[PDB]
Amino acid sequence: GIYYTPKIIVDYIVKKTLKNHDIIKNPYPRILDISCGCGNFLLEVYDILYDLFEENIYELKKKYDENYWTVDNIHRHILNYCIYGADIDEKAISILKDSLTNKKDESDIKINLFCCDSLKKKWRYKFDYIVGNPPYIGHKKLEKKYKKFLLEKYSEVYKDKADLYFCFYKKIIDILKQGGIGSVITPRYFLESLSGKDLREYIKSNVNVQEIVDFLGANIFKNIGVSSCILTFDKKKTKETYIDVFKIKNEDICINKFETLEELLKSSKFEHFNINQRLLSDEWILVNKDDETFYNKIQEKCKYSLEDIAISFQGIITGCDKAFILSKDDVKLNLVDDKFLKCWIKSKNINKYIVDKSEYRLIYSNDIDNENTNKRILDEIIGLYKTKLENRRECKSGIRKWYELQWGREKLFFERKKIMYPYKSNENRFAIDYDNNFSSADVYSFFIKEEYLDKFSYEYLVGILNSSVYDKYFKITAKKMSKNIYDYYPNKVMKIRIFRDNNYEEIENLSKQIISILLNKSIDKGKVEKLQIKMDNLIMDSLGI
DNA sequence: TTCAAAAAGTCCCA
DNA sequence: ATGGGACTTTTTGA
Ligand SMILES: OC[C@H]1O[C@@H](n2cnc3c(NCCc4ccccc4)ncnc32)[C@H](O)[C@@H]1O
Ligand SMILES: [K+]
Ligand SMILES: [K+]
Repeated sequence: GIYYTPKIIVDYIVKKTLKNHDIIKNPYPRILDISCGCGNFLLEVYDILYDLFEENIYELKKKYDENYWTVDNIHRHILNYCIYGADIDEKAISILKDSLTNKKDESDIKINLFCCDSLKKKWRYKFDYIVGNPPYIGHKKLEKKYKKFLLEKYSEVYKDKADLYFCFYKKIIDILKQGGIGSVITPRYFLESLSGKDLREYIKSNVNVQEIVDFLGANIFKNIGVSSCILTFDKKKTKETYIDVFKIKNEDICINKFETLEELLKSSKFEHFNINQRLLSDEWILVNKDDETFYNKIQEKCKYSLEDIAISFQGIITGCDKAFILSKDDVKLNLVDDKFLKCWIKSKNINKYIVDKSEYRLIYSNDIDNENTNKRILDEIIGLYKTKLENRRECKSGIRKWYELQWGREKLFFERKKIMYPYKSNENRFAIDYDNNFSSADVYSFFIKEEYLDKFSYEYLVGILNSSVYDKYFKITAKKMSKNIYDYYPNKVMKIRIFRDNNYEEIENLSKQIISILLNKSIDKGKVEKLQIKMDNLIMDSLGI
């Protein structure tokens, strides 16, 4: 329940907020961490503040009460007026209280530490500086009773499949003083995700974003499966609204290459570019000028989107795959009439242009009429998981029978020629499915609308969609999930724009040559690459890049 | 009635 | 033991 931020990142975040504080003008800054834990950030804040006061102690002594401003009084002053923390964990607060006390009895020094829920606490005043690492909890792992509170009181940033850390962004922004500075490390996903749309709008319209450090898929928290970014923002009145963006170039680097994070940011391991906050739409397209030019050329030249021409759908969700998915060689399939059996593939079965042969079968149990006619299937296959099946939401409410698929969709959508792609991948992998393949939600499908069949063929679409141009084009705005993994979900895949011009026939012909080679017995994988290079050239010519 | 989003992923191995 | 690679379920709000 407690996560330790790497020291190099803590120091960078504390420096980002305090390095230019004018302690002579304001010797009473309020610095807050609302998920302080054991004080990873606040103990560093103490050290930075102590040097700031000690370095200017005689100037403060002359300007203000000369009896109050002594070196011996710095410790008490910092704890009384400067450092604030909050955390839900009582033990963590107790440890941090001891650590702050031991930085140096008399009249006991009051320490501004609150054991509370920071999202419910009535905050009695605003703060100059806010730093830290909020909790990340998604829609599956968040308690449903608590979600009702968030859906009611944090509706500006929290809806649907949003995350708990969205609300910490809102709370931090709301209690930041005018002219104050906030700097936090959170997951990166809100920068592109559909769930983060309202959160992005709230940030854009209430603070100036000074800086975004985007580590992409790099592993910042050891043994933790999350991807991180650092956001620095302020509430200063300024006419300029440009964001510094530092995007890592190599996801494999060790974060401790130099003594400081800023050395790494200035190095060749990162790229830097600027983004005008006023030009942010509901989506934040954070790319350099070359990629922006590349992206805008494709957007302006393409007159159609996939959503215009195609029908998208998520795959089957059985609710318990072990109950319904069997190996095609499993002897228990002899109990199942073939009318109930469907071919079943996983995301790893999707290559560019074609799907591997299926190794698994789905029992489409929705077509089982009653429990008496097919008792052996129920007793010997599906019923082996009956307890877990009955715990599915729609079974408890009586919507589904215990042996039915939870979301069986429409068979007719799958039993047709269609394009399939994995939901998470390192590259564009769009394949024509010829074999009426079914799949779980790790594979998405679409088919072309009837009225667009004379303009776009399946063979033409997989040709451009698998090209190097469209791989780079999709990843410009794609949701980066982990190292070498992007989400390929319809909320972004169906926004891909496509074109139709004089190169259509040759692109389509090259695609059919590739498909014909890939479907042979002795695949000339080499020839396919050459044909792909030729198609990439045609596509680059068509789009004027 | 029934869609589609969601990595403090999950699991294994050298 | 850890860090890195292959691979991806079903719960959930709307
Ligand atoms: O690294 C994460 C750190 O953040 C702390 N923390 C977690 N949730 C907190 C919170 N409100 C949400 C309560 C909450 C959380 C989950 C479910 C229901 C309610 N208010 C303050 N601090 C919090 C953890 O102690 C840890 O030290
Ligand atoms: K004085
Ligand atoms: K990561």
